[PDB]
Amino acid sequence: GTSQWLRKTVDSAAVILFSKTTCPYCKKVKDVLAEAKIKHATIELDQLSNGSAIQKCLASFSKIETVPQMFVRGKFIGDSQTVLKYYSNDELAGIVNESKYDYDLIVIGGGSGGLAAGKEAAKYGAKTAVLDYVEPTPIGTTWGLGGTCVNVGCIPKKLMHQAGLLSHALEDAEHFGWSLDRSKISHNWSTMVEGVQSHIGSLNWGYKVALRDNQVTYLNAKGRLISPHEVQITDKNQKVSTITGNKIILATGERPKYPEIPGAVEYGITSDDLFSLPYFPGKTLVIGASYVALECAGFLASLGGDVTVMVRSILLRGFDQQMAEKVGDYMENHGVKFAKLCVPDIKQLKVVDTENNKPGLLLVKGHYTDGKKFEEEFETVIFAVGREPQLSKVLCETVGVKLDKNGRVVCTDDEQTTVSNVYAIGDINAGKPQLTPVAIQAGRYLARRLFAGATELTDYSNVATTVFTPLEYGACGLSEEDAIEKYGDKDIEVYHSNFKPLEWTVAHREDNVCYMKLVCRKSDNMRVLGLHVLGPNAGEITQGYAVAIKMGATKADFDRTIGIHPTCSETFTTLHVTKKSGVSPIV
Amino acid sequence: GTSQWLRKTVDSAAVILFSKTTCPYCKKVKDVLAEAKIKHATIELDQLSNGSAIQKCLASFSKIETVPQMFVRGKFIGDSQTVLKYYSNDELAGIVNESKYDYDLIVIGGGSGGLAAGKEAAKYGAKTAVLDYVEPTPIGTTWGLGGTCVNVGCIPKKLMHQAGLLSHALEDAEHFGWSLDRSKISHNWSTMVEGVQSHIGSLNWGYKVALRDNQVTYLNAKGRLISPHEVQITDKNQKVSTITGNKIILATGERPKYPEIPGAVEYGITSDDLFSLPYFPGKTLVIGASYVALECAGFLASLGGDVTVMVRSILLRGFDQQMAEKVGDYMENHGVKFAKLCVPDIKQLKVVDTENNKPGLLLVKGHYTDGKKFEEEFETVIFAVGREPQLSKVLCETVGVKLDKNGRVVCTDDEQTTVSNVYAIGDINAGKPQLTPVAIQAGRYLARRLFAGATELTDYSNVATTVFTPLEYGACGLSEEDAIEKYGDKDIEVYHSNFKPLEWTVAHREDNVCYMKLVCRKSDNMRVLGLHVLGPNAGEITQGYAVAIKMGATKADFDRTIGIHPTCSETFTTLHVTKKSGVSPIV
Ligand SMILES: Cc1cc2nc3c(=O)[nH]c(=O)nc-3n(C[C@H](O)[C@H](O)[C@H](O)COP(=O)(O)OP(=O)(O)OC[C@H]3O[C@@H](n4cnc5c(N)ncnc54)[C@H](O)[C@@H]3O)c2cc1C
Ligand SMILES: Cc1cc2nc3c(=O)[nH]c(=O)nc-3n(C[C@H](O)[C@H](O)[C@H](O)COP(=O)(O)OP(=O)(O)OC[C@H]3O[C@@H](n4cnc5c(N)ncnc54)[C@H](O)[C@@H]3O)c2cc1C
Ligand SMILES: Cn1nccc1C(=O)NCc1cccs1
Ligand SMILES: Cn1nccc1C(=O)NCc1cccs1
Ligand SMILES: Cn1nccc1C(=O)NCc1cccs1
Ligand SMILES: Cn1nccc1C(=O)NCc1cccs1
Repeated sequence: GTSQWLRKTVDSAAVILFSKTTCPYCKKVKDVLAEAKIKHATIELDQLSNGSAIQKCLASFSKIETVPQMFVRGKFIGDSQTVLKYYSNDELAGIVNESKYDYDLIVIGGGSGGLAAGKEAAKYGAKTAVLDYVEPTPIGTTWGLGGTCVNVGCIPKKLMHQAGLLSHALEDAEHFGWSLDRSKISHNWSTMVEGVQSHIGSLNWGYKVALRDNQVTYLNAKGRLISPHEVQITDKNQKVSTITGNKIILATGERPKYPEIPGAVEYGITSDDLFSLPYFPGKTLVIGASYVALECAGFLASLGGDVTVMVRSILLRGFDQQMAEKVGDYMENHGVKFAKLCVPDIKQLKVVDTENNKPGLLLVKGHYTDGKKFEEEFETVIFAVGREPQLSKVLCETVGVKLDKNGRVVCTDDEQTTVSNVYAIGDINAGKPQLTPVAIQAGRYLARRLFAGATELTDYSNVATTVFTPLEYGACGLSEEDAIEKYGDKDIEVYHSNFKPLEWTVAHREDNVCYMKLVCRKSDNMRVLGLHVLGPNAGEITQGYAVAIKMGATKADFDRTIGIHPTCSETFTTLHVTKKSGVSPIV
Repeated sequence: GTSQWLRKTVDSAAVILFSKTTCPYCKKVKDVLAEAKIKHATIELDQLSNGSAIQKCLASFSKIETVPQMFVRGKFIGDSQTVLKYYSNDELAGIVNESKYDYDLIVIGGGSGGLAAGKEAAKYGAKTAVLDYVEPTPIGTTWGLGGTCVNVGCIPKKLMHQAGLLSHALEDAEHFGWSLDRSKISHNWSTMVEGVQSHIGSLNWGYKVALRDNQVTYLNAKGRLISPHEVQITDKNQKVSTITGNKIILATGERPKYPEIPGAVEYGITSDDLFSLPYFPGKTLVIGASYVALECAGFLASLGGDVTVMVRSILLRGFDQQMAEKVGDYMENHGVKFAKLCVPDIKQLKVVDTENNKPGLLLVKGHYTDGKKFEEEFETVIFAVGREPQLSKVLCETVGVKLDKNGRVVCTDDEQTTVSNVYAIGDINAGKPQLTPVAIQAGRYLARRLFAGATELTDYSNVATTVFTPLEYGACGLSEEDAIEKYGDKDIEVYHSNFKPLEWTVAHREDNVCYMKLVCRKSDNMRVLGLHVLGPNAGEITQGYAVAIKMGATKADFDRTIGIHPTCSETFTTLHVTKKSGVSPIV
């Protein structure tokens, strides 16, 4: 119980001090450690309900039951007198740096999860290295430190979404009294990309400064785990060497897939290339139906592009399908064309004009599910048909780390793999939501358990999401069809309503396109199982409700809470029309 | 408790049917009442906890313990045979329509609370009248049905706020690649007012249609309660008559105050006049420091006005003063001038030019709090120095309804006045938050208790707010200073952080102006006592957290909930810097 926790804490902490808030001897040790610039974890036994028991259990390691007690990498170092002896004799530095390994922690992968984990571990005195390398895309695209979200993901895509949203802000402004003429205004792609890339570059730099300031070793090198404690590194001159670490965190993420058809790799691109592309894509085909495919098609259309989406079966597989259809219907009414039930079988007509900064030209041939043919010309073809890890590049099979059928790492609920000192976080952790805030929380909480004696786990249930399509879609919890599957139709009640943002009235926008619903369980006091909203600022709307759902909110909790007026979100506080009543949700 | 409840429900309901969902005899009576277009409340006993005990208590009125049983204004009417007997003999309509009074409910005042109460009561078969009259402002301004929020409050001010926000959207668009030149674009006040007023006109019409479709009598007439059941009405020709009603709801609201100084009434205006003003205000002085004053000064500055605010002492008295100061400093850096610690002692230099649609010119004289004098010319002067009811207009003193020292109605926790059949809701209910969603909930919940046997009360605690200044300010719960006063500084912990919206990066806006904090009580599991946020879309951010605070959220509930990325709201899910630690909150 307590004895198994304390044994795990002492064995894996790099430098840790067992202490009491009221002890002047403990303050003296803390003061010396800060002078020497020795970072460490601290456990204050008068803050724990069973601190009395823990302090007796410490004697099993040190043969004493007093505070303070200092440990380094599993070894009792001393009490107050002994630590001060080592300091005044100039022996303490060499003691706190003694290790069987080069590093207490090696993180393979410098993205959302890996950077968060490495910074948190270094705070408690773990000597840490972060490895990051970006394998170039087929056309040669590469980028800096920070991972998929920072460089080719959430950050550039929401900036480009905002450039798209501003098109409708320019339109609205005339109705609110401003003198501009929207039909006379055009968009400059390269000016936008330059501004987006300048911000990304400031993030690349900020991460390198943060690692430097936390005393983390950053290696721009590709890592491969060749045994439980050995990592082979290849640098930018193909120099190969080996470094060793006590704990290993795998955090290498995923990359886009291509279909196995002629011309796909040679002549199409992916999201990896889009966010730094030097020319406007022009007339564009997006192949796929994920949130990546629809978000990219959406902003390209708002920026004035001629955009088509090729859909194999359905939009947004895995999300609530009533909401997915409403998302696509809005896109189609606002200029995005859809080739439904269709797959591709890519021919090059013109090479990309790198001189004049212009796209090439491609012939796309495909077929509909009934066998009819598809054939049309496009300037750019973007593939958004899923993402995958490539761990047979990071991980020698002899190490013994178990992978599932999709190539992701099978982990315990505390991120441990089948090898005791090796852990995995982020998109490569099998079965977990693949989101930046999840990877960050997992990485921070893991570092605290390894190096500061924490026990708290990451909670992966009911994590909210937002799809940043031209009209945004926020969700938290089950889809309506998943709720009915799990509990049966007779135990599910759905409250819903259309709404119109007040901002849309003077601007003469649509009356009954925005929509929201709560999916509830009758036999469990009308517990809210899932929340869904389509409208502007849907991520801001959804976030706060995610705390209430974590807390077990019921329909009655929504009813008794008062709305803020005038807002979109307040419509959730007065819902009353059920789907089983058959009454229209229009307002 | 069961027997005194049923007594109160039967005496109060206009038409009510006690029923069971499984009974075909009940179904037959429902369809007869529907065919007859007789509206009524229904109590399904096979869905209540103590439904078996109520069924037996019904015999004290009807001498039967069986179901269905229908009652009209306190009298038992009959079972299934007896009701069809009345229907077959064409006796039913005369029975359901017999009453001592003209109406079951008279609502005095057709604003946010009054219209909501009237429509909900009519749902249960209560014969209802709604009286509304708008007394003109000193310069003669008047408007249509719907109250302060609809015509001269939340709706027009947030539309005008949006027109102001679009000026900075026009500025941002250049940085995101759009080809306009903000510096050559101007704003037309009269075009914006026409769009705003056309939307308000559609709401006036919608409310009249809604009342007609619910069989509610709408009288555009001034009402005066002269006895507990008698309302004297004066129509548009000052024809005076009297109508009678069983229950009365006072819902007459407030109007702006003027200071007691020369020239104020003659030459100044209030928010009542601003939202339909036919000329641009020009160089404007706003006198006051309430959320009304700051919201109005805010959008006038963003439209291009030369705007000054004259402040007697502090901004936003009653709100968290750290947050109020941040609100005002942002406004001062973005064009609003402030005349601090200053009060007015108004002279007319030019009369308003109603023909050429031009403002007049005024000389304002005042003094600062030490002794220096204030003297400057303005084209428009706006007073926002509080609001008050004038219930002497509405309520004869002899009726016996107790008012407080401010002229508001003293009520019980179920809105009852000191006269048993008279109730008050909305801004005139003493001590309650003066907000439109509060008035709507109160009115709806009260109507259900009067006419459908409901017991649920309106919960007035922890009601969230938003101030729609140029940078918006949302809050739910206690200010920091009120928490410290209530519990003591050692029992309060405050977590806080600056943030920067992602949308502001490419647009080159400010790094550390947006700000958020959680005020928590240490000795109660670090319960969240109050939430505060300064930033864009603050009302959408705050709303969802109000449900969590209503359910008693702690800091650990915020910690275990995962963020949505990229949003402003997600910063609440990872707060960690305490005020007590002294660490900087900047990003
Ligand atoms: C277009 C797009 C949009 C997205 N939008 C959002 C959004 O709005 N919100 C959201 O929450 N999520 C979004 N995501 C998902 C988000 O990007 C991921 O969930 C997140 O980046 C996962 O972080 P990670 O640490 O697991 O991996 P990554 O961020 O992918 O980091 C892994 C890093 O390790 C490097 N690496 C790989 N192999 C090696 C090796 N052998 N040695 C060294 N380094 C190596 C990789 O090059 C990379 O730099 C989006 C993703 C995409 C593609
Ligand atoms: C500028 C401004 C901005 C505001 N912004 C917001 C906001 O963003 N959010 C928010 O929640 N609240 C806001 N409010 C507050 C909101 O308007 C009020 O809380 C709400 O309107 C109160 O509703 P009510 O039913 O109590 O009264 P009202 O809506 O004022 O309705 C009362 C009606 O009764 C009429 N009446 C008066 N006497 C008589 C009589 N003798 N006979 C017949 N009829 C009579 C009045 O003319 C009026 O039409 C704002 C207020 C102002 C002034
Ligand atoms: C069975 N399994 N599948 C994946 C991960 C595991 C597991 O139990 N790992 C925990 C360990 C403790 C010691 C060494 S590994
Ligand atoms: C008041 N309330 N709290 C919870 C559910 C309800 C409710 O019945 N809403 C009524 C209407 C909302 C919008 C138009 S009518
Ligand atoms: C009149 N009445 N009938 C039953 C209950 C009441 C009542 O308490 N009225 C409200 C009050 C306001 C101030 C003091 S009491
Ligand atoms: C991870 N977490 N969950 C709850 C509170 C925290 C925390 O300590 N936040 C760390 C940082 C936030 C922003 C920059 S560093």
